Amino acid sequence: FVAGQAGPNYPAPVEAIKTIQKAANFGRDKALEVEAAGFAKLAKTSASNCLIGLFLNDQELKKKAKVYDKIAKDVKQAAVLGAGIMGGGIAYQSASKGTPILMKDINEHGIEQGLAEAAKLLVGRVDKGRMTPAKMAEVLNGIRPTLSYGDFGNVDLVVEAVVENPKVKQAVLAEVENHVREDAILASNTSTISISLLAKALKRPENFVGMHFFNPVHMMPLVEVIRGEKSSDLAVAT
Amino acid sequence: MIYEGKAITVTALESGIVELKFDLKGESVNKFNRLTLNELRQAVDAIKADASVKGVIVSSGKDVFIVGADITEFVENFKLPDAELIAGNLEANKIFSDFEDLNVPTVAAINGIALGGGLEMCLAADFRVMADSAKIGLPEVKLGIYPGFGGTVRLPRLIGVDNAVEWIASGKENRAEDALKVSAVDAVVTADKLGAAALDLIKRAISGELDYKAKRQPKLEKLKLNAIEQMMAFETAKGFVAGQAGPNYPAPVEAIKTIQKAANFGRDKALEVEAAGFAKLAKTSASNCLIGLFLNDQELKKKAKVYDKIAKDVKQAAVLGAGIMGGGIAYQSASKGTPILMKDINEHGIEQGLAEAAKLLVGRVDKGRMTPAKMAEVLNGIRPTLSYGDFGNVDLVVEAVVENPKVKQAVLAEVENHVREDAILASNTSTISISLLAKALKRPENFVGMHFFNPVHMMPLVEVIRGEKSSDLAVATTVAYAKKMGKNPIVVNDCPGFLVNRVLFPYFGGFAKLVSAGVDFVRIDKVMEKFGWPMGPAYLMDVVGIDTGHHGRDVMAEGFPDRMKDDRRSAIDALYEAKRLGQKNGKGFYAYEKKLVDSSVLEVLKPIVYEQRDVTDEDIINWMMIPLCLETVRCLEDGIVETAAEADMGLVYGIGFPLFRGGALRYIDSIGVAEFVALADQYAELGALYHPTAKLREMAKNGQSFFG
Ligand SMILES: NC(=O)c1ccc[n+]([C@@H]2O[C@H](COP(=O)([O-])OP(=O)(O)OC[C@H]3O[C@@H](n4cnc5c(N)ncnc54)[C@H](O)[C@@H]3O)[C@@H](O)[C@H]2O)c1
Ligand SMILES: NC(=O)c1ccc[n+]([C@@H]2O[C@H](COP(=O)([O-])OP(=O)(O)OC[C@H]3O[C@@H](n4cnc5c(N)ncnc54)[C@H](O)[C@@H]3O)[C@@H](O)[C@H]2O)c1
Repeated sequence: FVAGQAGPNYPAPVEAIKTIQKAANFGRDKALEVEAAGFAKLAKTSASNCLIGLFLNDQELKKKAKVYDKIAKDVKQAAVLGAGIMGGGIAYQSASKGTPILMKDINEHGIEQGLAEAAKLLVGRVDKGRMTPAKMAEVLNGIRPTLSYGDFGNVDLVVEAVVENPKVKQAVLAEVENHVREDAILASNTSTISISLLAKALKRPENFVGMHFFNPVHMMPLVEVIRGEKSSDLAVAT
Repeated sequence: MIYEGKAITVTALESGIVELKFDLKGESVNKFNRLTLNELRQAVDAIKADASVKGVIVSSGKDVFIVGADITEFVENFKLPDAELIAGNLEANKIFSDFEDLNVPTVAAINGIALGGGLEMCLAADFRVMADSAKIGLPEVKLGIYPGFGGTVRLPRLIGVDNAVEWIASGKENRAEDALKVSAVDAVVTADKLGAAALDLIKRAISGELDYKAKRQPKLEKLKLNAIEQMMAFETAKGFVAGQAGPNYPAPVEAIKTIQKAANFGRDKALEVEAAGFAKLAKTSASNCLIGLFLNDQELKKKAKVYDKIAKDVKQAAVLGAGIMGGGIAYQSASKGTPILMKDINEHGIEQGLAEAAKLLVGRVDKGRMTPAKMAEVLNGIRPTLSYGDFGNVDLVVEAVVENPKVKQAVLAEVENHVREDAILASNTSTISISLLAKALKRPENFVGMHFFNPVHMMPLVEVIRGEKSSDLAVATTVAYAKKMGKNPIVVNDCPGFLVNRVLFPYFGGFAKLVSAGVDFVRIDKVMEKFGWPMGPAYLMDVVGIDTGHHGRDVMAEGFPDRMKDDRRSAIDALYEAKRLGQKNGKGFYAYEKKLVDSSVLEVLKPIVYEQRDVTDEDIINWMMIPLCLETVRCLEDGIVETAAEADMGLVYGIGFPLFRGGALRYIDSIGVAEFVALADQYAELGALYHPTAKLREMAKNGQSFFG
């Protein structure tokens, strides 16, 4: 079972079994001798020190992370400019964790697709026994659809999910910076367009950075925080 | 061909099999009128002689299969003497019986809706094939009667006593899936394949594969149940229905008592029991009343087609409020498929709105009545907001702001600047004039009144108030948007109290007088709830709230001083001045800790008890009904409700008028327009609220009635 879901590359998983398999007829003493014997064998394997290195790198990361939290602001009101694929996903993740996120779009049909897939996910688990409907409601209440920037009055961070087009993105982001606060942080989700370029449109590029999510937004872990030449430390930290 | 009528065509087919199709040329649907019964009669006698016949397949040429006969013919038939009516069914059932005793395999191809006699027709056959997109049922009880064409005889023996009692006592339609489970149908197939389904089945019966003689036997003999089992099977059924229907509707229970008698008889004697009871129910002073509602319904539908010619669909609704009424209106709108906005000045407001709007959907999901996938859709339609930024494409707005003319004018006016010009505005006020709140807008033409009730998701009625500056399109749009939310809209001209409220208080006036007359209110509402009312006058004042019934009184006073003014102190005042405010406060006529009689009220109602006049029950009924009815009469003469049918249905949905009585106006007809006038003079010593009108007295002389 393990060999088919782990791979011949990870010795530890299988060695643990072989160990228990040998001491299957011994007492505690002889069992311990089999335990330590295998422990030494794994402590020298190449997969060991590497996995150990991963966690070794994890610590350094969390340490750097703590440096950000010293100036980072807690977005108590998020907002995304889009829906459907990426827009809806970003609106989902934000709500699923406890962050009222807005869903702005130029057409009603767009907001439809956004809420559509954002619903198939929650219900997709309730119809299996993994989430309480009471929770599905809370999540669906955090997401607030809109066709105007009238509710962006208190957004702490905006994520642009508009189509890949520098010309367009500049007109959009610029239009948003007029409604949002001045301390508010803007962000782009582009994957093939320069941030430093999309930043020359804003009148306050300091509060602009890059937040690159992946497809699907609710499955992929990584979220690159791109820093433009005009980006500030606070913008990135946030 | 073998036979050819104007509603039935019997065409021959392969292997001797012959098809009997129900196709009423000229009309849209099929139904057992006087003609069809005669043509089917000849059709059977034709197949009964044709020796080349090897099987019969009953089909339908129209969309639906076979629905109930014309409602108009029903009334005409339910006036004939009991002896003549029984003979009408005794000979009717004979027709279907002959098709049943036909020495040849018979199968029905239910392609579409098969209700009332339609299903009874199929029951006569041996086998039954149904299209998955069809529905079958016996909605006979929806009129105060039960299956008269052998329904109460063949169904119980085909699908079992219990299942039969349900299908009959409820009169609900049944989907394809459920129809097969109870064996009401023998097989379900796609629409296109329904044809061969019948043909293939016939051949498998003729050859002997499917013993049709044995499958037909069950409904030609006594029930299979034990005597002991029968005792329970019926008594429990009776006890169940009687506890969820009420002693006011005979049909539901009579059906059971019928099946209970024929529980040991064959088809013949069973039919004798069916017809016997059918005649008994056809004469009840409840049956024709329910039938009256069916008529009023048809009148509303025809008028409905009028508004549906100038009403723009509301693909984007929006309400200015939340919490109680605002949240409800936002719920109903979304629950039916209409993205509705929720505007509010403070965030806490939107909180309450979405709160209760959530406890409703989740309230059903946690019971197995709604899919979470649906709960999401509904919660996605509701779009909270604190600004008018999203009102750019709203087709209709409903104001749920607190009762305050000054405020409502500032709000509505502010909205008209953001919404389009063709957009329709509306008010949900219950104690404020629309014509007054309309003088603030620069386009009063697009302004009307949409009055919902509490709770918004429970109450059916939705009055469509029309201001002096209101347009026909504005009204029509509101009606359609109301009907689309699964409601029952009825246009009402702007006036203090409108329709429901204008009749509710004069009704409460009789209550106030009773209390002041030393009449125990606990007894009063016990006679009213027995009369048919869901909740008695007293217990009703608590549900609505004394503080509410008090303000509403003042509104009706300044509105109709000539007959609705009062200078004395009623029990309504004794409570408002005793911090007692109803169910919300936990203190009214009863104590609400769920409904107890507390003697701590006697010390408060003393200042109201004037005389100590004696009184029976029949009096209480008149001390209450006379005012309500007479007022309804005025709401028709003065020119408020366009018709009499709409007038009654307005109460049937709003105040919850006893269904087995038809309504306020029809109630007068039940007792007689002329006799009612005399009933008004006997208690005329109680004010103008008990004095008939010059028009009510006149029509009482000509013998005319409201629904003649
Ligand atoms: N292929 C992928 O799935 C993928 C992978 C990685 C990154 N991305 C990033 O995602 C973004 C594109 O998002 P998508 O995949 O949902 O595209 P999409 O075409 O699926 O959806 C575009 C949405 O943006 C809305 N929109 C467009 N212009 C708008 C404006 N001016 N204001 C408001 N709403 C507007 C549209 O109405 C629509 O709802 C890009 O930045 C792209 O680099 C996509
Ligand atoms: N007794 C009842 O329950 C009952 C029965 C019938 C009809 N009504 C009608 O219902 C209405 C009262 O509504 P309610 O029960 O929600 O009152 P409420 O006091 O419970 O709630 C008022 C809500 O309206 C919001 N509001 C106030 N002014 C606003 C504005 N300008 N724009 C947007 N939102 C605004 C408030 O923030 C609040 O959320 C009245 O018209 C009343 O006649 C009530």
